[PDB]
Amino acid sequence: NIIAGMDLNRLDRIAEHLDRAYLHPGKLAGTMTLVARRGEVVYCQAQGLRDVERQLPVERDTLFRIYSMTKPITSIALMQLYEQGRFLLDEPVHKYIPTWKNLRVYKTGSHPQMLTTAPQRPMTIRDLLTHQSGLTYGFMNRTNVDAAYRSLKLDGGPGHTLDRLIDELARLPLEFSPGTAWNYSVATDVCGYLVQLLSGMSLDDYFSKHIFQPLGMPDTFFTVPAEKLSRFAACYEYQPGDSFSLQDDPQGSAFAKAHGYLSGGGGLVSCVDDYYRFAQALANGGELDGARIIGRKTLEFMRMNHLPDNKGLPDVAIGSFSETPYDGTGFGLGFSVKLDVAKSQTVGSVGEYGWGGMASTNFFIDPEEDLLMVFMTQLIPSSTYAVRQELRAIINGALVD
Amino acid sequence: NIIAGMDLNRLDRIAEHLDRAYLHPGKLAGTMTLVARRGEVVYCQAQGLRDVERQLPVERDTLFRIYSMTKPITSIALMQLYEQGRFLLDEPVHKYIPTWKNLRVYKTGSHPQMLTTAPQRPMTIRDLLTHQSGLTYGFMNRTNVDAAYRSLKLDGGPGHTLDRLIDELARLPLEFSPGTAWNYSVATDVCGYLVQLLSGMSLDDYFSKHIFQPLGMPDTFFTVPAEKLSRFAACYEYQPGDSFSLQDDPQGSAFAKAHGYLSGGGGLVSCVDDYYRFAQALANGGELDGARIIGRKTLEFMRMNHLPDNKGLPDVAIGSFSETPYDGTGFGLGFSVKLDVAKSQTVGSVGEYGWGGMASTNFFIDPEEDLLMVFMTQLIPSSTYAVRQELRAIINGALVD
Amino acid sequence: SNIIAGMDLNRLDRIAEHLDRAYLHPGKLAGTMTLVARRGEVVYCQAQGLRDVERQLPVERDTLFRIYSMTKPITSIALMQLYEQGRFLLDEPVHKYIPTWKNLRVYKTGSHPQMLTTAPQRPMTIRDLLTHQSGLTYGFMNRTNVDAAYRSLKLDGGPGHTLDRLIDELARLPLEFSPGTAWNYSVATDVCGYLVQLLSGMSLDDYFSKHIFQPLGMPDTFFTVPAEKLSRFAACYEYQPGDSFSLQDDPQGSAFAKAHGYLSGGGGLVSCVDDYYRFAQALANGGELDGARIIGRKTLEFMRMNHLPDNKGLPDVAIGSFSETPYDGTGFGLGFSVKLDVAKSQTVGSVGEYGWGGMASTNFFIDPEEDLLMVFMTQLIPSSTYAVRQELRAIINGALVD
Amino acid sequence: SNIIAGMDLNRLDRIAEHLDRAYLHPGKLAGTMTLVARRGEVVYCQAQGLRDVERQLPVERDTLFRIYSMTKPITSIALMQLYEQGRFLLDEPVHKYIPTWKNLRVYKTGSHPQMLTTAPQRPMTIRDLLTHQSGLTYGFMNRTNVDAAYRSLKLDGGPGHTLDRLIDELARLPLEFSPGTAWNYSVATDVCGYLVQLLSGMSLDDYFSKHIFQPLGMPDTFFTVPAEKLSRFAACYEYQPGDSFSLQDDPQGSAFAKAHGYLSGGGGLVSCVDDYYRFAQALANGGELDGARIIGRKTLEFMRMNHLPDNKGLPDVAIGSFSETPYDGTGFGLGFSVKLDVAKSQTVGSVGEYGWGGMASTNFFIDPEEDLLMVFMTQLIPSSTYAVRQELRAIINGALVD
Amino acid sequence: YEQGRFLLDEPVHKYIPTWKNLRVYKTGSHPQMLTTAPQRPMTIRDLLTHQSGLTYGFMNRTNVDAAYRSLKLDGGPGHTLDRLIDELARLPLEFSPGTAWNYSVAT
Ligand SMILES: *[PH](O)(CCCCCC)OC
Ligand SMILES: *[PH](O)(CCCCCC)OC
Ligand SMILES: *[PH](O)(CCCCCC)OC
Ligand SMILES: *[PH](O)(CCCCCC)OC
Repeated sequence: NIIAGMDLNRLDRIAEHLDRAYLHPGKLAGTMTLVARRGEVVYCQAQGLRDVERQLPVERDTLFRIYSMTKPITSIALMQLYEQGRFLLDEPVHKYIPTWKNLRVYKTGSHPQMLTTAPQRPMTIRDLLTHQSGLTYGFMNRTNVDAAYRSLKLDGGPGHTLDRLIDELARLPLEFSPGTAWNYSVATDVCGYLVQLLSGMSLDDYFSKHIFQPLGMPDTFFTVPAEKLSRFAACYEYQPGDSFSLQDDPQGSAFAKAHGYLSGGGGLVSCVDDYYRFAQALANGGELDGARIIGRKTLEFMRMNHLPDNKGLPDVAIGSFSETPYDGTGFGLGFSVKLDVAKSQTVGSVGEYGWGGMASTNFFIDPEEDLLMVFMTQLIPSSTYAVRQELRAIINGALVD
Repeated sequence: NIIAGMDLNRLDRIAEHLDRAYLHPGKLAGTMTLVARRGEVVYCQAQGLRDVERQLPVERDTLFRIYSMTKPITSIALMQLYEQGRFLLDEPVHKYIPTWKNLRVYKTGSHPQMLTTAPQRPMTIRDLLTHQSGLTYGFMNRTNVDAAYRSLKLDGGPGHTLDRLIDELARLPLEFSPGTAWNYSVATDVCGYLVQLLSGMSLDDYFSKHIFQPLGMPDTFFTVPAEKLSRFAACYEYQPGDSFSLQDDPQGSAFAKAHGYLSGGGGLVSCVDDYYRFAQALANGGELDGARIIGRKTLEFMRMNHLPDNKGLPDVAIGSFSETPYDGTGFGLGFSVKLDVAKSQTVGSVGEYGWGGMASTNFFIDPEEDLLMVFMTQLIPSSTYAVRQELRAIINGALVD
Repeated sequence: SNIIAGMDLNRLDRIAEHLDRAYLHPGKLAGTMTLVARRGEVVYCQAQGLRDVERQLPVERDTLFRIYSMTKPITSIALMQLYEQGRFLLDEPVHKYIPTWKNLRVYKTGSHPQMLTTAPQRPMTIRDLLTHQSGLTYGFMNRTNVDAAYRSLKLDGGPGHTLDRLIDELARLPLEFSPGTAWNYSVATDVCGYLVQLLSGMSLDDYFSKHIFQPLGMPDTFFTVPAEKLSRFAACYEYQPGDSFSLQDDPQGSAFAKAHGYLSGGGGLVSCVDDYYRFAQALANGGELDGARIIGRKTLEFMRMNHLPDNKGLPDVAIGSFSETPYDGTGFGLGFSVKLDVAKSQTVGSVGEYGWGGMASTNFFIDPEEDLLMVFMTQLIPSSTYAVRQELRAIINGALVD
Repeated sequence: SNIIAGMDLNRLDRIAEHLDRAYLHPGKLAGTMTLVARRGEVVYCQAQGLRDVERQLPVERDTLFRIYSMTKPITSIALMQLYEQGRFLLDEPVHKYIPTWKNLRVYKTGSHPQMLTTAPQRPMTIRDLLTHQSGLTYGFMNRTNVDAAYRSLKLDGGPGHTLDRLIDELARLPLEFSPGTAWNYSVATDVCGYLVQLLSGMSLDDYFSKHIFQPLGMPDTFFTVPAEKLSRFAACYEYQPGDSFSLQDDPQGSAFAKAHGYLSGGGGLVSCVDDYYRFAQALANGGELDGARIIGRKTLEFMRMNHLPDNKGLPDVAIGSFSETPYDGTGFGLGFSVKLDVAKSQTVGSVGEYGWGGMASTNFFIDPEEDLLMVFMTQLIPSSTYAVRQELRAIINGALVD
Repeated sequence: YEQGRFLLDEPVHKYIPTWKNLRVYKTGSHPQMLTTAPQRPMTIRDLLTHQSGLTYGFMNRTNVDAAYRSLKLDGGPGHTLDRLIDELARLPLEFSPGTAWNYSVAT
């Protein structure tokens, strides 16, 4: 039983695996898994519960916090403006954010008496899109700089806005001279701020007009509307013993409020069908059902390794993206990119691109096989289980042409 | 006379060569040689005797000790379970064999007072499939560690079982920190033990159900059944003067008994037609006559060079696989892989994969030319003559398109 | 929507929107002429703003522009036509054809005219001339005592300057470095023009006319603007602080209107978008347009290769301003730049993209992977001022919808 | 417009114009025979000037030429025919077939016959012979005490010389270096010829005739010119100062007209453009011409690969004159040079272009990317004198018009 | 040296002008030896330390010492210092002065 060169009986191992290894033993609440090849959806399965407390099951239309899977959407948004001539990647950020002209590199000291050295060159927009800015994230919990992000709540918090992020970051140091290393950052939240600066629109309006309406994604937003809140999943966090506990109730969630923070880095709620339509648009070279969000050639450029000398993340990453899963994987303008299949120790193709969210949401596009996967669950953090590698083994196992 | 772009008159040089250089001068007892291209068998020749003492000739259906040619079959078996999500290659072995958690690297001393250092990282399943474990073989005869394997008879002997191997190896050191070198090992025997752990079946039953029955291989087994023992060849060993002497009588062979040792590394008896069906299945991307043993993509992954930085065996091998014949040849998940044709000093194609047995059995698959060869003889050891390189010269010489 | 040769014409309209919003309305450029072609079809052609601000005259399709250093690919084609006839080899020493140059030496120290020199490791070759690895320089570089000597002798141009004077003066000057060991943009292409003359027996304007302009149907390309075409000749502007510009060359009163006796293979030509399009399209086709062949397919493929050592980019070998970030991942062949690494260049495009530019902000490229090309004309010195040629690449590559 | 197989025949006429203007009229060469083929079709064939100046005899299509070192590809094919029959392996030691060579040692110091030696890291292999990494040399190298010993023993050729004498004398001489660690052009191909004899049971002239010349229809290729064909045999000339030449070998009373006992796999053959064309075309086709097969398609593909370590060019490994600029970006396989990097070579052509030359300025190449080939015949020693083979490449590649 | 008559870093060709254009051996047999330019001229310090690039006939290693032997520059019938200096002016050096050491007629 074969569609688009995929054995559907082999794809049934996905549901068998998620039941046996995660759902029955109580490691995940529930899952939504979609696989497509050559434009055809060949697998779509909801399993377990979206809300354990209320015994509500996962459905095709269940809404999920996709978190950092927001970043590819923000990256597409900014590259739409690149295609209109609005900026160049090698332009300094301080051309658009002049208060950032004299950013300096951390040397020593605690906030707010941090001493700094001059950088070799100013931060560029390419540095923002590739996380080579020298910016960081509060949750990194490694350096005095991310300690300053936490005391100023730059990851989010009451009264946080993009305007406050840009203003606070102007008076903070960088982990390193821009371009000389890689560190996962609020840089994509800054990219969102640049979409606003250049388009004249707030980020929710830019996304709606130039991405969600054209692709037919009616269930993707920064704020879950009151009338759709019944469909919104609960979020769970890891507990010792391979268990989980309630982390966010859908009723009385900050995702249900219009607080003033539009996070290009982690803000969006979506569903498997909406993210599938985004992913399929990219797999097609930027077009779905006569709507174009990006040029074929612009997207090809975003999918290239933009790290120096075709290095992988572990050759440049100062932190946790140094670890064995990211071996043979580079980074472009908002996507990871597989460079070396054997080195990654995971079956796949050179050029496989995608990203993930910290609640264990994942997607990839294999341009060699014209194959893609969207996986939705709500378990923080994504570092907990290697479910996204097991799914790659089963899905690549189902190719039979 | 040309079939599948091969001149059959040029292929007749095989039989002329094996007669002139080996059979008439009494260097080999007998040979069975098969060549196929694009799904079509273009050469099949039995020559000389399977049993010199009893004057019995080699026939198409003659049974041969294929030894280390068992390893690709064991590798396919374990990768079938990879495709079901049952493990990941970068997982530690001690996750499945917990007694192995505190394995350490040899420093100095004789068994049983060997001193050890901490390894930089624990052994992984990828390390087992690629012989980068730090495990070894008794017959290596190079180090105090392989001396301990010999005094404990871990290569085989009276009362030996997979359960005993895993138990003894838990109290022995490694030649080196896992991943940091290559050394041919009992690792594939351990892979067989993991097929058992994960499937719930003994290895002979897993092979029968998931490989031999589907491919139509009724003459491949760990134990030769009583009613087929008439077809079983004698095994010969090298003697000075380019001669040979009886090493194993087929009547009263340990291969005719069900002793308790199922060797994923060296145990199987087979015939040219059965191994042809396995080889042709691989050449086709894992399918023969509607039966699938492995996914096309999973097999493509096993055929890649899994050595660090695309190095050849001589750049990482601590032992005999360091020598000139293995120049320009890497190693994947149970197969050698040609990297550089000129450097190997042997005609062929980049990507040529296969392996050999210590009784001078050999097979290869050239994925560039869709060409393959199965060669059967019984002369220990395989290091004696370069017959497998002469056959490559003749076979590649017969391509006429 | 409206698609020609796999290009969305609505997406290509962003070119005109961009040049208006970013350059013309704010008064950074006087006027622009932009042409884009793919698979032999012109898919974009737009004049905007003024060719002469003082006289309120608009840019038209037929407006004539100082293309300057975009002369160099034409001179390079001319010399490679003679390579195809067996007249020289690239690894031959220049002094075989210019014997007075046999004892050229490398700058060590001193001011003109008491410059001390060292022996070069090897003599200058013709390949060194075509790739700017000669060790020659330009007066306008303003970096070294050697380019100071070029300026005091007016070797970039000036009253009574001829190719014969350049070759004679260069014989008594030192090189910035031992030939082949570095890259420095130079009068080398002016010397290439002198070699076209030596080998063909013709003056450069006659060689270009007979062997390139007549065959390709380029009637509006010349070293001297004829009296009867001077109405069509654009003014040249130079940058002023505040992202402004001032008159640099009045068309009526221009040295480009006189036959002053310097035929510059490096910077001399005046042309128009249609003439340079026909040259560019000929190259994109492998050296042929409408049955006329200016170069062999294979000879051109050879000119488009990276001729720098060890497949290095300009910043790994360039001693000067071509060291800077825009030329990262870009090499150099026989008269063209060549893109090596798209990500490294930080600009969308294809490996193999070739072309060059003029110091008045004229630019052209040919993408052989996409069979795409662009000719961009404006008159604003210097071209280092604005990154307009990168913005145009972003918009044009953005319009591909295959 | 004459176009055959994507080649402009008007552009190919530049060959004859060039050889007249640059070589024949000025008296640098006596005469030339030039053939060019593409996709199986001969597109150029021109005799020019004289085969014998003293007797005023012109060059004809059927003129016989000393092809010298262009013998080596034929000897290489002969030995690889036996590789295909399983008779040897490339990584086997030579001393397995020539046991007297087991204790060969590397030159340290001293003059013949009191040369001191060191142990080699490994014994010489057959791959070392086919790639000139043996450590053997040639008398005419005139660089080392070892080639001085070759000259005093006349191992390049001389009265009473035979292959049997070469193998016997070489057993008592040292190597320039430990086998595999460098490249030096050598008598190694003469030794390959000796191995064709050892393995086949036939003398080399009989092996060539039966297994190469008869099958391909090459009736005018031999070690000895038969009496009835001596009228067709060209004179050989050597360079004289002033770009002139002098008689080096009279065809009447030539050693090439005698059956002396020396069958040179390295330099012995006389042939003609048509015979060498048939050999070249057989190789361009993958080892087959008009139903006759001399070598397997795959075996030939293996001979055309770079067999130097780490994909190095000749200048990265060559101890001698093949270190110089013309061999930049060129490697070496089993009897052929192989182009690696077109730009680096400074000569138009394709990656994979293979061929070789003779010391009397005979040359051939096969471009497998363009399915193009050339055979060029003249008699002017030495081939290092003029760059005619690079000029011909420029004109021939210039004639591609698809 | 102590009387101020020369300095060690002075070129030899200051005192032996025929030696100004000495060149380094590349290839060939005497008397048709091809040569390359040296990086710097031979100095008196090079003579006193055997870093000249000169050699001795008896070395029996190179084509250059073969030329010394056929010209009997180590000694023999009619040999004088005047003949050594005259013959050495027309011979190549084993290497560019200063870049190696080779025991020689330098003394
Ligand atoms: P992403 O899911 C991080 C985005 C949101 C973090 C703010 C608390 O990382 C993979
Ligand atoms: P294989 O044939 C080794 C098989 C196990 C032998 C144990 C004595 O090695 C190439
Ligand atoms: P080109 O436009 C240099 C032309 C010569 C100018 C001499 C005054 O440089 C990019
Ligand atoms: P070949 O033509 C060398 C032939 C041997 C010459 C014997 C003196 O070298 C390119």
